[PDB]
Amino acid sequence: NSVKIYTSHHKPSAFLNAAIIKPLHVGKANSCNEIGCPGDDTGDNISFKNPFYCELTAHYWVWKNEELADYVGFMHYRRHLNFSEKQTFSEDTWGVVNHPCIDEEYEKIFGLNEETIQRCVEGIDILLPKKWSVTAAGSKNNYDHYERGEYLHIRDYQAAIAIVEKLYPEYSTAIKTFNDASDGYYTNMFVMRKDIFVDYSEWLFSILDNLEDAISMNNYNAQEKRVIGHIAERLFNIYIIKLQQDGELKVKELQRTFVSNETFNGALNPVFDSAVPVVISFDDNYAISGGALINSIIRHADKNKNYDIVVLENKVSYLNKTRLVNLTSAHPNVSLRFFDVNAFTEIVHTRAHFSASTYARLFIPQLFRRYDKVVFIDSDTVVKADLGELLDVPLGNNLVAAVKDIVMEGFVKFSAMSASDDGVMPAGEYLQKTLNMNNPDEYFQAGIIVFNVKQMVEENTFAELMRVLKAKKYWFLDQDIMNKVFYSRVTFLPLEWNVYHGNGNTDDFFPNLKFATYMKFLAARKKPKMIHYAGENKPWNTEKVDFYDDFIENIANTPWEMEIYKRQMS
Amino acid sequence: NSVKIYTSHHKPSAFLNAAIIKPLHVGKANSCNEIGCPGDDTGDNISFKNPFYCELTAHYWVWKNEELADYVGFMHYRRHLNFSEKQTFSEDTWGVVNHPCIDEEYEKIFGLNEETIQRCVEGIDILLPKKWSVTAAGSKNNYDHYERGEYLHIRDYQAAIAIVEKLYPEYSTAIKTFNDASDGYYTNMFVMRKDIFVDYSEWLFSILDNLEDAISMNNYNAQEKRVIGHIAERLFNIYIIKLQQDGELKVKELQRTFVSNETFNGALNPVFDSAVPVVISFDDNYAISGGALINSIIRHADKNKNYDIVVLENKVSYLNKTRLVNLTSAHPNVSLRFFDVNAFTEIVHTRAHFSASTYARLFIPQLFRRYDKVVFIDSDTVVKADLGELLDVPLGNNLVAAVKDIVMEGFVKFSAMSASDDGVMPAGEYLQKTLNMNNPDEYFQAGIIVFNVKQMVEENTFAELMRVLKAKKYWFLDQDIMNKVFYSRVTFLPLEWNVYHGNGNTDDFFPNLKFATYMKFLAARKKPKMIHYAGENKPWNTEKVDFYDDFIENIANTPWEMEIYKRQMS
Amino acid sequence: NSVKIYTSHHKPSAFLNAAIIKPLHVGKANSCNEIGCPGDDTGDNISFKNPFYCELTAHYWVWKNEELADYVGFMHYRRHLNFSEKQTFSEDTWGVVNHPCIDEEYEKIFGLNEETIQRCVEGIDILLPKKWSVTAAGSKNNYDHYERGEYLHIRDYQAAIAIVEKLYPEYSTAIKTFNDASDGYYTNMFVMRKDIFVDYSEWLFSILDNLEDAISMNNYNAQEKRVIGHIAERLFNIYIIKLQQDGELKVKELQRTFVSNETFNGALNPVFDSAVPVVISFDDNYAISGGALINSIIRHADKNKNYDIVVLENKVSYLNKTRLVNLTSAHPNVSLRFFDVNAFTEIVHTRAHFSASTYARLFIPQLFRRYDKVVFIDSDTVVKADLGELLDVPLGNNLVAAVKDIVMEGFVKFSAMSASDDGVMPAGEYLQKTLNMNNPDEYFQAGIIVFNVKQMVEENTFAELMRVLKAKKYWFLDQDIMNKVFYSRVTFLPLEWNVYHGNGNTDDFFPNLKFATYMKFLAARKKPKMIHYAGENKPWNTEKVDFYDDFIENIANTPWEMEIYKRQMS
Ligand SMILES: [Mg+2]
Ligand SMILES: [Mg+2]
Ligand SMILES: [Mg+2]
Ligand SMILES: [Mg+2]
Repeated sequence: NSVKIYTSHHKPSAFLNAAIIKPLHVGKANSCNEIGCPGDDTGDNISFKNPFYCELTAHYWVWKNEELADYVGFMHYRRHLNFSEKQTFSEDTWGVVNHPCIDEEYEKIFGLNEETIQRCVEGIDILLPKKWSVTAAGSKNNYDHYERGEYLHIRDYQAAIAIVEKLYPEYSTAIKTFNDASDGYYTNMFVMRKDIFVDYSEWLFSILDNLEDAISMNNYNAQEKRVIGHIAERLFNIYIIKLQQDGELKVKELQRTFVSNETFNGALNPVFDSAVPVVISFDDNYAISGGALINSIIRHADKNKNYDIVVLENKVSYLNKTRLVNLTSAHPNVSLRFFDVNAFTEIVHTRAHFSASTYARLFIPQLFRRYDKVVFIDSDTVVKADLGELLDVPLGNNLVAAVKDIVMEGFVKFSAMSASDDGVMPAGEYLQKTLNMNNPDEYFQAGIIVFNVKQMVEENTFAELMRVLKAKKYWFLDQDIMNKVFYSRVTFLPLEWNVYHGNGNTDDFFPNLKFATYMKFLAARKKPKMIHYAGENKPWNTEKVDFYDDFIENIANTPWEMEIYKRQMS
Repeated sequence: NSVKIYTSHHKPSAFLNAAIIKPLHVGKANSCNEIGCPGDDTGDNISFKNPFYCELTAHYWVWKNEELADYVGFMHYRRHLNFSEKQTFSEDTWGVVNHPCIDEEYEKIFGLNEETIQRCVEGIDILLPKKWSVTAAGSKNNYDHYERGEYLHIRDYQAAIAIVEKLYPEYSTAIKTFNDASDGYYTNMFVMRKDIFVDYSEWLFSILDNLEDAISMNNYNAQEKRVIGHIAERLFNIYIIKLQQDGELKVKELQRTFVSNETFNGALNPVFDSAVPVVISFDDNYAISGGALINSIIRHADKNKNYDIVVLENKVSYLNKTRLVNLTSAHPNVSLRFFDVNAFTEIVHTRAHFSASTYARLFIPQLFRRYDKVVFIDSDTVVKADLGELLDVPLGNNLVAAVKDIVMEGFVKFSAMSASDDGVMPAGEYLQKTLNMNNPDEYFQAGIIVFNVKQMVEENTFAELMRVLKAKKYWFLDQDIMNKVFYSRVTFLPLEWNVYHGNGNTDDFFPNLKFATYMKFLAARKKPKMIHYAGENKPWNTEKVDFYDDFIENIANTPWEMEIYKRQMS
Repeated sequence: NSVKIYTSHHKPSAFLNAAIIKPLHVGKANSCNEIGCPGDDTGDNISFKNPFYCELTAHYWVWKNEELADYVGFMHYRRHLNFSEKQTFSEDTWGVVNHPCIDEEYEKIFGLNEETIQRCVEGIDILLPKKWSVTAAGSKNNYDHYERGEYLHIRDYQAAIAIVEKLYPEYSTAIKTFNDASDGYYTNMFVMRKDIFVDYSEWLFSILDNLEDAISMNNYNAQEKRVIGHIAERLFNIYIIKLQQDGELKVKELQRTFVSNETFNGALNPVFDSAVPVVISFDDNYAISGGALINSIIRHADKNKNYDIVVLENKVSYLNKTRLVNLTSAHPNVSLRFFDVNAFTEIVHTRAHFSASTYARLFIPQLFRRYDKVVFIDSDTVVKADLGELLDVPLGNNLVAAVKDIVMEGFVKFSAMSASDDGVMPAGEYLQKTLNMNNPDEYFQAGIIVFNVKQMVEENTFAELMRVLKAKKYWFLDQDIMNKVFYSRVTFLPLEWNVYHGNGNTDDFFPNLKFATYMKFLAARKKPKMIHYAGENKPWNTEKVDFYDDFIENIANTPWEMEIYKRQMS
């Protein structure tokens, strides 16, 4: 006895833990993002039709590409079926059983595990939710319910009915029965036997193929455009009624569940067996900076290495996401994927308000927990060397590798006033008291960090990062949080890997540091391995900036090239 | 007995049918165009001096590079010699025999064939036109005729006379005879014996070489600049008179002909043994679009294939033609040639007025009749794939391969009013009645067409295209003409080969088509093989356009790159 | 007995002739220029610290990288030590012996040769200048002299004293002796024994290493920034006093010299064993033109050849010099070096005023006297071919190879009025009388010249060029000087190697030349090997210029690309 049930996701959303539930990113052919599960857009598929077919694209993809278990099923991502013996849970106005979020109790009480689902499907042909009555909604019957639909047009359903009549004359009585009935299964959520699934699939999609030739939309909006999926809900009933009229059919109606709070529990998988994982975070307004950075990474990439680039994007435009991927198209050793950074607000929480993008670095050990090591780099940078050699630096059981922050070194030396929830104090005292660093001199800059993810997973560093995030607001936000949590667990990278470009004036601050540090800064400027445009004067704005040619070099011959001229003509 | 006579052409112009007449494109080194015959600019040549030497560049090229027949001759492209027995044809005020155009009767009555020319040259040393008298023009003698010339300066002829005297003292009496005579052969049109041709060539060009050192032009205009050719007309007489004074010389004076109506009957020959012939048509204002297209063709070209690109140009600037060829300079497998599209107005005519560029596609089976198959593509496109795979599509005896026009599909479905000489009617009725298409749904788009030229040659499809062009004016011009003539002889290419970019709004028209067609349009947009910027909003104008990066990608790093910025700053 | 003494140079400056004196370009890591000697920036070095360590960078470099002779010494570039027996030369207010310039008498009287220096160091441990008294300057002792220093801060010297005390407790009495003394060796100029040099080096730089950690500058200016070098002058005395207190030490105090007139006598050495030496000259305002030229040279370079490019720069910006070198970074067969052209004013002089850049070509046989042949090219050019084939042209004992000047050919033919110190006369008479050219037609253009340097060295052509430069001012400056001196010693290059772009109007002047010359000009324009943008309308200014695309082609995808748009938007 084998069961495989598929859940349809369109954004980062919690996954069920049972191995028999397979999540699918439906409509992935139209998405530039990853959500942590395979898409419906591999092999023989109709993923691009998801705006119109809805979850039928998952149905189609499983039908054409999956090795079918003895039972094949489909559920929504926040709406599932109750497979447990207790079918007496409190239901509401719509007949659904509500549960706050997807947790271990949710999967236990609703029987969302292999053992409970297997006993529920024992000698049953089809499992599905309870019928819903159209007479309460004011409709006379199921046919009239389609016609009165706010976003429905009966001519589309009439066209589908004629096709069933022509292609399958033996269904005419089943069509009449459903259309004149006052109830039915208004759902695409079911579990049915392998042989019934194949027969229904061949039957349903033969009708839908002809339906595409028989109807034409008339300025349909997003809801009306789902006409195909809406029609398939009626065909589902016509098909079942025909099976019941022919002979036996054992149907088990189950309760429906609803999850009121969306969460995210997934993770990104590596795309190569061995690669240099590079993590960048920016919104649409910094997409130009991210393009130059990614182009700089490609230009200094080792031909014999692979590069797994993941952008934690905050509403980057579809155009910019397309342009960014197009930078990697000619390079099979360079992958670029996008993840909605805003999923981090609902992973383990601080119920105060905070920006997922502002604190994105804190979530690297969780999202990338399947990686051994990962290199984060600020988006306002360009590299002058292979980022892969950062992966070769021996880390031991240190949590991170990073560059010592010489700007903070100046803040401590010159008694710059800090600002946080603990008041206002010199930066040196702030580092010792608030950040609990016995040596404030070990403060590292967060513009480039090699995460020892494997060690963070063993120590559950992520839970500590969240705890520190909850406790108070810090002067330099996640940079302060990571300096506190990673203290005495930091490998120090040479200054060549994080060279400040100096803003408009580089001679005002750095020459007044410790002489040895100033010498290290002067030597690093002469052969940088990464240039950090940290500050107010960005190269995509003024041109009158140190290392400005290094930025232009990587933005020339990209779609952002002509943007820089207008964006610079103040 | 062998005869080879060469005709000098500088633009598309009719060729004589006899195999012994060899057409030459004189001054081809200064031209960017092909006219359908070899140039005077291969091997040892002086083609660039054609503005000054005139037809002497053809003389020089034959002298240095051709295997000389027993008789070598030269004629103009619309002025020839009468080799027939009848030398009594009606002549006019200037002593020329006029004939409307070059046809089969013209070549028959004036003996322009191998048999008649061979009997005319039997025991003759030199054949040439009748002498012309300078006394009727008001001149005292041949010397005075040069001095009184409107665009002549006697100091140039005096310089040439001194050179003949110094280099060839034995010519002094022949110089005096001609200069004091009142008549002579004012022509460069002759047929002479192989040995006389070589001797005259060595003699004439030895003088002209020294003449270049002895004269200097003084702000000469185009007519004055022909001083070398004008002087050679006098030297021709001095040379002949010397031969007659030394001993025997048998001269046969023939009548001159003139062709009052210029036509074109040539064809372009393949430049590779096997290649992908690509035909594009545009004027100078669309040269930027053509550059992006040609660059896109190069960028997606197969290294193991050859590409024979021919641009039917309508007064494209010399600068733009140079820039376009320079796109192919680094690619020995890509050829680019230009042909004046305006020659199509005088090929088989509709004596109404029409634009050669507007109807250029109709003339492809005639100009390219020596090709088996040819791919036409609109100039407002860019390709995303190798155009060579269009040549691999099985055509059978179909006349063309093209993409079904989904815009016309919408016009028929939505009863768009047509406009032609047959009035105003719905597009569906217009397609059935005016275009005689039993199924209006097979209407194909003309933005990319694989011509089965070999089949069109066998069926003489070109004559039918011209007949249909004469009959009436059509709603979509040559697209309608080709849909009518090619009906039921069309292989349908997948929509990926002609993807509309959608202008500024792509959601207004296409979603209201047949649902199956809209799905095909959505799938084709996701991986286009050719992008068609058909419509009002062109990417070289607004930037705010779908597939705009695909156009910029191919115009970047070309001489038109900075043009796009000023042309877009409205 | 072995002696090696090093002199510190920071700009083009005269070198001592004795083989035992080794010149060093100190701080070369911060310079983009060559001055004719090795730098302090190879191997283990601190060259970038030269703004702070001063000549200690030469000391450090010799210590870490040189095979030390029995005696190691250091002198300034215009201040040396008197090694001769006579130590009684007239000294001035500061105790230095002045000499006008570095000549053979200077090296003789002050014993700056191997023989005199060897006898001076016979049984001596350390040689150095006379002590200087701080009491005359108003100081109480050597400690107080540091504190009262205008650009000195005693806290820095106090920090160095504490380090000597901690690291070397045995020096406390030597520290007290020097600090309380009223005199000492305020110098970094010395010669000492090999073993004393190593011990002092390990001692001095161990202190300076710790000093970098113990001090921090406070908005120091250029003079204050030399704190390290200033402190080392005191440590030098502390170290010597300790050696004298421990036991024996034989010290020989020598007189100091000063050279009041700076000269230059060096030469550039080849960087490859075999290469194409290319010499260009421009200031910062023509750096854009030089970038396009150098890029054109790279684009047409033979992969199997090396290219030794030297720019005689006249205050080209640091940014532009960096951008120019960056053009060669991806090309290991192309070297780019810079030399300050202004050193030519002090090589052999005309004590009138003249511009080193205006007459830079005249100095090629002197600066490049170690090359066999050298190709000069104007900066307002782009090449269309490998410059290396100019080196293959047989020169014999001719002094130069160049292109005949057809513009001067027109000036002579049209009696253009010359202008020089000899008055105003037709150009033909000027060429014969002032330039002493029996045939004015052999006048060559100076925009591209192959110098036969080896022949010029044998004939001392440079001395003649200088003599002619002194005598009078010429119409076309160094072009006239070189035409006079190189007359009848010129190999004539084909016109394809120096094609005028024609300014805005090319049809006004050239068609009126000798006809043969005009034909040569028309043929050269059709396939140029070098395009000369000589004149008023430069391609980086107007766009409306012949061969404009040839210039843009080489400036596109460089940092000057966006400069051209603003510089052209008038
Ligand atoms: Mg940053
Ligand atoms: Mg570019
Ligand atoms: Mg078009
Ligand atoms: Mg010049």
